[PDB]
Amino acid sequence: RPWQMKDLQAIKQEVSQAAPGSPQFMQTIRLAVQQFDPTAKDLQDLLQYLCSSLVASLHHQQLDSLISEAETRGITGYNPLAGPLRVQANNPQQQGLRREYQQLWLAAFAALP
Amino acid sequence: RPWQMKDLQAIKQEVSQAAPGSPQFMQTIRLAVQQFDPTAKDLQDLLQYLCSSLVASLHHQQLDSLISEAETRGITGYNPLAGPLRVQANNPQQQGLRREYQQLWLAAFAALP
Amino acid sequence: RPWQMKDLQAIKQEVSQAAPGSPQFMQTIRLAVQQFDPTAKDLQDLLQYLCSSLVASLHHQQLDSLISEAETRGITGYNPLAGPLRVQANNPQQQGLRREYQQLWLAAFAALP
Repeated sequence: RPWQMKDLQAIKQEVSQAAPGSPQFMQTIRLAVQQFDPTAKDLQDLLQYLCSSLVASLHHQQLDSLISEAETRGITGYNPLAGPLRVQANNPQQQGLRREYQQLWLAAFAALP
Repeated sequence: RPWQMKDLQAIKQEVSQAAPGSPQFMQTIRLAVQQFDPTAKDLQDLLQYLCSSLVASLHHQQLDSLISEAETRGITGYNPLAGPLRVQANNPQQQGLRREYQQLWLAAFAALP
Repeated sequence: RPWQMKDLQAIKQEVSQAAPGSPQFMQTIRLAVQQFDPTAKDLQDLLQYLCSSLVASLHHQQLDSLISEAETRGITGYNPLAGPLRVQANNPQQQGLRREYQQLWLAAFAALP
């Protein structure tokens, strides 16, 4: 049951004033993601929806660095021989992957300033 | 039948102006808690959405003290050999613990100002 | 079809300007009660939601007076061998008791001033 249009518009409107990485932005986005459990595809939809392309690029760089760090350290069930981290997360049989991807996404978003 | 994004958005918006623990906030939060019948996990999510980390920490300490006294006295449904009240309240077959957790939560949050 | 968050939040939204006993307050309360046909549980929830604790206490004094008067006089389907009207209105198969309780509720609210 991925978010429809109205859910995403409520999400966008509530955070009009707050700048990326602010506590309010992070709070609301954390609620949304932890309520809907969206795969990487849908998180990309949301990120391209809310902020500009510059913020998306910054987030992508930060998320790539975080993926490298937390994948060399180790992940509970990351089998990197069966596809990249993004693809495994989007599989609906890899709940752990979805959870870790969501946490990495949120950390990268919070790590702008 | 857990709450959805719209319910949380309405709960936060209706009480944006008021202060934590004000009679208005207490009315709305008590109604939500008594209506949706949530466990500890959902209550933690709601608190993270509503108030900042400072208010979250203060409520955490106050609720720790309240749960401390309550379950140190001894409660009808609490069996300390299975886990902390935060975990028993998350099992849907322990509604007594869930209601006690809800009431300790609301009282603790009301005791802030 | 017991009311959710949205219904009660509306009710309080349009019962915010007026004061208890005023024509608007009673209009809205009577409409809601006549529509959802709520028992004593939901009625007490609605009252705790709407007004301060002082007004709720006053209303309950008036309601106890009305209920005592009616039980002395006699109710069509009230059988005191099982429990008070207070508890007889929670059973879904006692529509008469529930509607009588709703009417005493509305009267006691209308007679506050």
